[PDB]
Amino acid sequence: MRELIRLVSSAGTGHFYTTDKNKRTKPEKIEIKKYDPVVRQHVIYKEAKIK
RNA sequence: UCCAUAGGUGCAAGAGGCGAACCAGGGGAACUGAAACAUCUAAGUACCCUGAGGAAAAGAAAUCAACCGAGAUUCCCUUA
RNA sequence: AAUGGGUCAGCGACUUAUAUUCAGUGGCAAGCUUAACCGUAUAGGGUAGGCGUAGCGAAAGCGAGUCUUAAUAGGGCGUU
RNA sequence: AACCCACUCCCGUUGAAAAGGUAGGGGAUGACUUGUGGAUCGGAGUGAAAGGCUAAUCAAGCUCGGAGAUAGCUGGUUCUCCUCGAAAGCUAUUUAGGUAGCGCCUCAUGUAUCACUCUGGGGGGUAGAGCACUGUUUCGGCUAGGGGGUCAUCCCGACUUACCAAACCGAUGCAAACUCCGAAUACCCAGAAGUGCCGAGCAUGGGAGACACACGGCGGGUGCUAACGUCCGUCGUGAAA
RNA sequence: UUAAAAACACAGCACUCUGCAAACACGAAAGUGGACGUAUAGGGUGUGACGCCUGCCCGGUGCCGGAAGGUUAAUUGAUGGGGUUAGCGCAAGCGAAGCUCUUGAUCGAAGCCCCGGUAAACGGCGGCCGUAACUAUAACGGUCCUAAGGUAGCGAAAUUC
RNA sequence: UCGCUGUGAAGAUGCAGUGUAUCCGCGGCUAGACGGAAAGACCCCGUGAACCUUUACUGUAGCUUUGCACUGGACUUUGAGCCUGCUUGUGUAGGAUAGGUGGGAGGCUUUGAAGCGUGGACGCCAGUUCGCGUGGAGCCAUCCUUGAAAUACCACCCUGGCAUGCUUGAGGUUCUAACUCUGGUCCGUAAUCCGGAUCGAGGACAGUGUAUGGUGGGCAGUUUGACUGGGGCGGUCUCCUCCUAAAGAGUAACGGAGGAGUACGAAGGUGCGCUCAGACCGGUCGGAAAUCGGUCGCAGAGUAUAAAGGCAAAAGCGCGCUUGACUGCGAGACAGACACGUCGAGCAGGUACGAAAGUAGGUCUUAGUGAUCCGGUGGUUCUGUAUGGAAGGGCCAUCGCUCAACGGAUAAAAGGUACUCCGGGGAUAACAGGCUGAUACCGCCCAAGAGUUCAUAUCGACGGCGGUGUUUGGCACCUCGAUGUCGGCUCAUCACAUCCUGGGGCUGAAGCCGGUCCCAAGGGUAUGGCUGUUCGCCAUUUAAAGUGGUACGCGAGCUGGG
RNA sequence: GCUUGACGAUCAUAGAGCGUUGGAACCACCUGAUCCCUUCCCGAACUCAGAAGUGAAACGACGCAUCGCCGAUGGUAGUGUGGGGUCUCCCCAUGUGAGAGUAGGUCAUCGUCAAGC
Ligand SMILES: [Mg+2]
Ligand SMILES: [Mg+2]
Ligand SMILES: [Mg+2]
Ligand SMILES: [Mg+2]
Ligand SMILES: [Mg+2]
Ligand SMILES: [Mg+2]
Ligand SMILES: [Mg+2]
Ligand SMILES: [Mg+2]
Ligand SMILES: [Mg+2]
Ligand SMILES: [Mg+2]
Ligand SMILES: [Mg+2]
Ligand SMILES: [Mg+2]
Ligand SMILES: [Mg+2]
Ligand SMILES: [Mg+2]
Ligand SMILES: [Mg+2]
Ligand SMILES: [Mg+2]
Ligand SMILES: [Mg+2]
Ligand SMILES: [Mg+2]
Ligand SMILES: [Mg+2]
Ligand SMILES: [Mg+2]
Ligand SMILES: [Mg+2]
Ligand SMILES: [Mg+2]
Ligand SMILES: [Mg+2]
Ligand SMILES: [Mg+2]
Ligand SMILES: [Mg+2]
Ligand SMILES: [Mg+2]
Ligand SMILES: [Mg+2]
Ligand SMILES: [Mg+2]
Ligand SMILES: [Mg+2]
Ligand SMILES: [Mg+2]
Ligand SMILES: [Mg+2]
Ligand SMILES: [Mg+2]
Ligand SMILES: [Mg+2]
Ligand SMILES: [Mg+2]
Ligand SMILES: [Mg+2]
Ligand SMILES: [Mg+2]
Ligand SMILES: [Mg+2]
Ligand SMILES: [Mg+2]
Ligand SMILES: [Mg+2]
Ligand SMILES: [Mg+2]
Ligand SMILES: [Mg+2]
Ligand SMILES: [Mg+2]
Ligand SMILES: [Mg+2]
Ligand SMILES: [Mg+2]
Ligand SMILES: [Mg+2]
Ligand SMILES: [Mg+2]
Ligand SMILES: [Mg+2]
Ligand SMILES: [Mg+2]
Ligand SMILES: [Mg+2]
Ligand SMILES: [Mg+2]
Ligand SMILES: [Mg+2]
Ligand SMILES: [Mg+2]
Ligand SMILES: [Mg+2]
Ligand SMILES: [Mg+2]
Ligand SMILES: [Mg+2]
Ligand SMILES: [Mg+2]
Ligand SMILES: [Mg+2]
Ligand SMILES: [Mg+2]
Ligand SMILES: [Mg+2]
Ligand SMILES: [Mg+2]
Ligand SMILES: [Mg+2]
Ligand SMILES: [Mg+2]
Ligand SMILES: [Mg+2]
Ligand SMILES: [Mg+2]
Ligand SMILES: [Mg+2]
Ligand SMILES: [Mg+2]
Ligand SMILES: [Mg+2]
Ligand SMILES: [Mg+2]
Ligand SMILES: [Mg+2]
Ligand SMILES: [Mg+2]
Ligand SMILES: [Mg+2]
Ligand SMILES: [Mg+2]
Ligand SMILES: [Mg+2]
Ligand SMILES: [Mg+2]
Ligand SMILES: [Mg+2]
Ligand SMILES: [Mg+2]
Ligand SMILES: [Mg+2]
Ligand SMILES: [Mg+2]
Ligand SMILES: [Mg+2]
Ligand SMILES: [Mg+2]
Ligand SMILES: [Mg+2]
Ligand SMILES: [Mg+2]
Ligand SMILES: [Mg+2]
Ligand SMILES: [Mg+2]
Ligand SMILES: [Mg+2]
Ligand SMILES: [Mg+2]
Ligand SMILES: [Mg+2]
Ligand SMILES: [Mg+2]
Ligand SMILES: [Mg+2]
Ligand SMILES: [Mg+2]
Ligand SMILES: [Mg+2]
Ligand SMILES: [Mg+2]
Ligand SMILES: [Mg+2]
Ligand SMILES: [Mg+2]
Ligand SMILES: [Mg+2]
Ligand SMILES: [Mg+2]
Ligand SMILES: [Mg+2]
Ligand SMILES: [Mg+2]
Ligand SMILES: [Mg+2]
Ligand SMILES: [Mg+2]
Ligand SMILES: [Mg+2]
Ligand SMILES: [Mg+2]
Ligand SMILES: [Mg+2]
Ligand SMILES: [Mg+2]
Ligand SMILES: [Mg+2]
Ligand SMILES: [Mg+2]
Ligand SMILES: [Mg+2]
Ligand SMILES: [Mg+2]
Ligand SMILES: [Mg+2]
Ligand SMILES: [Mg+2]
Ligand SMILES: [Mg+2]
Ligand SMILES: [Mg+2]
Ligand SMILES: [Mg+2]
Ligand SMILES: [Mg+2]
Ligand SMILES: [Mg+2]
Ligand SMILES: [Mg+2]
Ligand SMILES: [Mg+2]
Ligand SMILES: [Mg+2]
Ligand SMILES: [Mg+2]
Ligand SMILES: [Mg+2]
Ligand SMILES: [Mg+2]
Ligand SMILES: [Mg+2]
Ligand SMILES: [Mg+2]
Ligand SMILES: [Mg+2]
Ligand SMILES: [Mg+2]
Ligand SMILES: [Mg+2]
Ligand SMILES: [Mg+2]
Ligand SMILES: [Mg+2]
Ligand SMILES: [Mg+2]
Ligand SMILES: [Mg+2]
Ligand SMILES: [Mg+2]
Ligand SMILES: [Mg+2]
Ligand SMILES: [Mg+2]
Ligand SMILES: [Mg+2]
Ligand SMILES: [Mg+2]
Ligand SMILES: [Mg+2]
Ligand SMILES: [Mg+2]
Ligand SMILES: [Mg+2]
Ligand SMILES: [Mg+2]
Ligand SMILES: [Mg+2]
Ligand SMILES: [Mg+2]
Ligand SMILES: [Mg+2]
Ligand SMILES: [Mg+2]
Ligand SMILES: [Mg+2]
Ligand SMILES: [Mg+2]
Ligand SMILES: [Mg+2]
Ligand SMILES: [Mg+2]
Ligand SMILES: [Mg+2]
Ligand SMILES: [Mg+2]
Ligand SMILES: [Mg+2]
Ligand SMILES: [Mg+2]
Ligand SMILES: [Mg+2]
Ligand SMILES: [Mg+2]
Ligand SMILES: [Mg+2]
Ligand SMILES: [Mg+2]
Ligand SMILES: [Mg+2]
Ligand SMILES: [Mg+2]
Ligand SMILES: [Mg+2]
Ligand SMILES: [Mg+2]
Ligand SMILES: [Mg+2]
Ligand SMILES: [Mg+2]
Ligand SMILES: [Mg+2]
Ligand SMILES: [Mg+2]
Ligand SMILES: [Mg+2]
Ligand SMILES: [Mg+2]
Ligand SMILES: [Mg+2]
Ligand SMILES: [Mg+2]
Ligand SMILES: [Mg+2]
Ligand SMILES: [Mg+2]
Ligand SMILES: [Mg+2]
Ligand SMILES: [Mg+2]
Repeated sequence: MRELIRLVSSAGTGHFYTTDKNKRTKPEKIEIKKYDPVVRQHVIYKEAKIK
């Protein structure tokens, strides 16, 4: 099925977003830009683990 | 069993039993409640047993406080 | 043709204590009221304590404001 | 025979008797019967075993305490008058004969809306109807073709449609889960006259009860368009007249 | 005190435990019974004179034996990770020793897993296709499954719709 | 304190209509007063009770394993540590030797006794240490070159293991002195108890305390859902779509039909661009259907997934860029018992596509879900029990539940009761009564046909219409503070849809016998074998061995076989 | 007012089909692919530079009801309220009133601006 993952901001903040992904069809990591409330810009967010 | 130990008799003093409650200890339930029931509660209650007294118990900080201080134990009213 | 009563006389079922909330009726009034306890013992003392006069926030805290928030924007709660 | 037992019938059943009697019946020197004294008992005793017996009490004796155990369950609840006056529904529940919030009753305070009718706006997809879609039905025609035959062609041209025939044309029915259509009523909204028992509406508090409904009419499902059957909607009555 | 029997007991049979301070039972324990007995004895279990007999299955569950190897308790405390602070540092922050909070290496028996026995231990003991000079049925062949597929005797029976 | 027929919480002495009837005893019989007696024992219910079972849950007595204590000496085997000279150092390569550093450039203890070997050797083996057979004798030439670091040198750590020392894990043997003896003989003592003494035996075992693993219905406290045309068995329990649903919303049934417990980093955003299915004609292998060209076509295609409602600014299809599947909010509404749920303009921050107006807070919409408690992870100008910190707590973000009985009792749970018990219920079953009449039974309508011919002497297919309450059922209105249920005996009473006897019509009625229909209820209407039987089958009779109602008549009349 | 373009109003009485007609301007076809821009290939479509030719096609205007679409009057069905019957269904009084069909209509009607007279 789809497994819960965690997107950690590339800035120094500890802010993160949560989503799910199909780890069988798409094994490679996600590199997406999302708004970071602490620093107040859009920055690269990188996939990590939820556990 | 050699010494002396156990043991055996004779005297003196004391104890033993009863009593409704109160006190200090030893042992210690279940119904019930949780709208079921195991942790929990009822409750260290009911009950059983042992000591003491007119009361008993506890009592004179290896105690609390908070950088200011208080000043043995027991009981009552608050903090609640 | 469901229950109860053979009849009479007597007895027989919403109570009390402590904490509270609302209403009525009184005393004081930005204040009201004492508890244990003293006592000349229903008086008088005793204002420790309780409620009210300010709220918001989980809190530090700030205060007619405060919380959320980057925001004196909006919004929640509160204020003559 | 005595003595110990208890197989059968009848009587008795408010008995002479809370287990007997008259007739018959079994054992009767033995694993026999019996007197006196003694031992084992309450989750314990004893039992040639029936869950039997332990003082007329036994799938756990009696008695006194915990104790006024707990009882969403039955029963009962005592003088008088006046005003108002229900519900048997929704939701949830280890819930279904209990309880909780809401709907319905009553009292108090505050506040300004409410009902009926007329006029004017609005949406709908039901009754009815229809076949334009989806299905389903009958008749006639016209057929593409399967080819029934088939001259019978090594097997091809086809002789020809005496069987079948999609599709198309016309006529003709049906539908809770079909619709090219489409009411009456009922629902919202606004503006107005009068009536309202002097109020109707709304909000906030004090107290509840009730959450087993019944029949009759109308609209339906279920049943057999059977039931004083059962389950819904909407009125009326009973409940409480 | 509604059931006297086909129910219980029984003599006989079998299995199993027990070497004596016996197994076992009643007792918080002392002790007592077993028994002032001693394996021809004592306890438990099933069957139930006598006659003829008592077939197959150790896969499950139990019991007995084995001990190699896997797991496996309290116990032990290697290692790693933090808390405090003498000292250094402008600060930020680093920081020895002590005490302290965690982590858990190593050690560790029976048991269980494993291996083998045992049914008068608790238990279990089948199907489907063809095949004979009329028909019918298969002495005979295949084939699936199992731990193994009910023997001798008896049978509309205290069992048979 | 009458009968009958109706009515009626549905079987009336008491109600309605009607008929009978002076008032009161005694002896008898039991049909009724749903007669008396026992708050139904059968059935269901209660978040009731007892006792029993087990591979239900959780425990526990007993039995057993190991650590520590009581508990000691010696010897031996055996693993680790520590102490010790640290000798022991032999690969391409260096005569020879490669674990390294500091003093050091040569080594003059009998130099380094030199040339081979000699006993003990080891050995990445032909190399090295230790006595040169002779004897106090000059070779290893220090980079002599090579070798990654050169010997000889004096200190500092380590390595293959020897010899011991000091511990300490495990095993075996042995001893006596702890402990044990329900063994002997002496004493207390007049004593099979018990002590003390002494012989004998066992012996640091056994046993007991404490800690811990295994086993353990021997014993204990409990659990084991609800709905339900009675309970049980079966099925269901949360969410979405349609009908039922009566043209606003909502609306039940163990009513009729289907789906869900997901998917997608592009299947999202944006800008630009474009229209399907199908048919026919023509065209190489395919030929009905591949790709192609033309005409018609208007959505009969498509939409990630059920159905319904939608879809041209297409919401369908393709391409380029991209991350708005953004953070803080949020006027106002829809729904609604609550807890939850749904839509959303607009403002502030930063973005993405477009020239721009602009669009973007996921997907055409409606299913794809689980509260609180507890525990974990990332942050935090909060708190932090004398103080400074820390532990812990609070706040924000986020993980772990077929808790599917889906508003989820507990972290943790199955059965039997005919040995049963209590509180209740005709709120709910079995018997009888009531309603109904599908079924049952009895009539009638039509007439294909059978009857040699001939529809109706006698029958009668396919179909239709009634009657009676009379079987099997449906319902659950009465009775659970009790209305005794099959069959037999005794005694009955009524109906007529008549079995015999009586009177008739037709006949496929010669007579004697029959068949069928109409009228008729006065009187009659077997005995046995089997079986508990009603019934049925048999045997033998009779004029005939009728069918039904009466609580399937009759237990305060008998019986007790079922 | 007459003709042509662009944008609207309204969505078939406005559509479809058949036929006649329009080039002075406007529009359309048209020439070429050098330059911007383009084809998952093609200047086919989009785009650019135009002025030789035509009104063939497309578009517009005008006629025709064959089809499509509208559609009365009257009657019928259903239905709110009150009352009846022989009550699974109907009738009466009062108010309301379809769908289908029939007679019959339809080859639209407007607004703003710019160009030719
Ligand atoms: Mg005394
Ligand atoms: Mg308890
Ligand atoms: Mg309880
Ligand atoms: Mg309770
Ligand atoms: Mg209980
Ligand atoms: Mg307690
Ligand atoms: Mg105690
Ligand atoms: Mg005294
Ligand atoms: Mg003292
Ligand atoms: Mg003190
Ligand atoms: Mg001081
Ligand atoms: Mg003092
Ligand atoms: Mg009466
Ligand atoms: Mg009764
Ligand atoms: Mg009752
Ligand atoms: Mg009564
Ligand atoms: Mg009575
Ligand atoms: Mg006042
Ligand atoms: Mg504010
Ligand atoms: Mg405010
Ligand atoms: Mg006698
Ligand atoms: Mg006799
Ligand atoms: Mg006798
Ligand atoms: Mg006799
Ligand atoms: Mg005899
Ligand atoms: Mg005797
Ligand atoms: Mg006794
Ligand atoms: Mg007892
Ligand atoms: Mg029994
Ligand atoms: Mg007694
Ligand atoms: Mg007795
Ligand atoms: Mg109590
Ligand atoms: Mg009581
Ligand atoms: Mg009652
Ligand atoms: Mg009134
Ligand atoms: Mg719900
Ligand atoms: Mg109840
Ligand atoms: Mg109220
Ligand atoms: Mg209809
Ligand atoms: Mg149709
Ligand atoms: Mg046809
Ligand atoms: Mg319809
Ligand atoms: Mg008035
Ligand atoms: Mg209820
Ligand atoms: Mg309620
Ligand atoms: Mg109800
Ligand atoms: Mg009901
Ligand atoms: Mg109802
Ligand atoms: Mg009703
Ligand atoms: Mg009806
Ligand atoms: Mg109905
Ligand atoms: Mg009815
Ligand atoms: Mg009813
Ligand atoms: Mg009704
Ligand atoms: Mg009503
Ligand atoms: Mg009324
Ligand atoms: Mg009532
Ligand atoms: Mg009346
Ligand atoms: Mg006998
Ligand atoms: Mg007897
Ligand atoms: Mg017996
Ligand atoms: Mg034996
Ligand atoms: Mg036997
Ligand atoms: Mg036998
Ligand atoms: Mg084996
Ligand atoms: Mg075995
Ligand atoms: Mg073994
Ligand atoms: Mg440290
Ligand atoms: Mg190990
Ligand atoms: Mg082991
Ligand atoms: Mg064997
Ligand atoms: Mg056997
Ligand atoms: Mg045989
Ligand atoms: Mg047989
Ligand atoms: Mg026989
Ligand atoms: Mg059998
Ligand atoms: Mg009379
Ligand atoms: Mg009646
Ligand atoms: Mg009657
Ligand atoms: Mg009367
Ligand atoms: Mg009367
Ligand atoms: Mg009357
Ligand atoms: Mg009499
Ligand atoms: Mg009599
Ligand atoms: Mg009588
Ligand atoms: Mg009675
Ligand atoms: Mg009672
Ligand atoms: Mg009862
Ligand atoms: Mg029972
Ligand atoms: Mg329950
Ligand atoms: Mg309950
Ligand atoms: Mg002994
Ligand atoms: Mg002795
Ligand atoms: Mg000795
Ligand atoms: Mg030992
Ligand atoms: Mg030991
Ligand atoms: Mg021990
Ligand atoms: Mg031990
Ligand atoms: Mg048990
Ligand atoms: Mg038990
Ligand atoms: Mg257990
Ligand atoms: Mg037990
Ligand atoms: Mg209990
Ligand atoms: Mg229980
Ligand atoms: Mg439970
Ligand atoms: Mg139930
Ligand atoms: Mg049922
Ligand atoms: Mg029923
Ligand atoms: Mg079930
Ligand atoms: Mg509706
Ligand atoms: Mg409606
Ligand atoms: Mg309802
Ligand atoms: Mg489903
Ligand atoms: Mg899409
Ligand atoms: Mg659709
Ligand atoms: Mg478009
Ligand atoms: Mg609303
Ligand atoms: Mg831009
Ligand atoms: Mg912009
Ligand atoms: Mg919990
Ligand atoms: Mg501190
Ligand atoms: Mg903290
Ligand atoms: Mg539930
Ligand atoms: Mg639920
Ligand atoms: Mg629950
Ligand atoms: Mg039970
Ligand atoms: Mg009872
Ligand atoms: Mg009862
Ligand atoms: Mg009933
Ligand atoms: Mg019920
Ligand atoms: Mg009866
Ligand atoms: Mg009945
Ligand atoms: Mg009938
Ligand atoms: Mg014939
Ligand atoms: Mg009838
Ligand atoms: Mg009857
Ligand atoms: Mg009912
Ligand atoms: Mg009755
Ligand atoms: Mg009853
Ligand atoms: Mg009664
Ligand atoms: Mg009776
Ligand atoms: Mg008779
Ligand atoms: Mg009669
Ligand atoms: Mg007759
Ligand atoms: Mg007849
Ligand atoms: Mg007759
Ligand atoms: Mg006759
Ligand atoms: Mg005749
Ligand atoms: Mg007759
Ligand atoms: Mg007769
Ligand atoms: Mg007669
Ligand atoms: Mg007569
Ligand atoms: Mg006569
Ligand atoms: Mg007879
Ligand atoms: Mg007979
Ligand atoms: Mg018989
Ligand atoms: Mg009769
Ligand atoms: Mg009758
Ligand atoms: Mg009958
Ligand atoms: Mg009867
Ligand atoms: Mg009869
Ligand atoms: Mg009788
Ligand atoms: Mg009888
Ligand atoms: Mg009798
Ligand atoms: Mg009677
Ligand atoms: Mg009698
Ligand atoms: Mg009997
Ligand atoms: Mg008998
Ligand atoms: Mg009209
Ligand atoms: Mg019309
Ligand atoms: Mg029309």
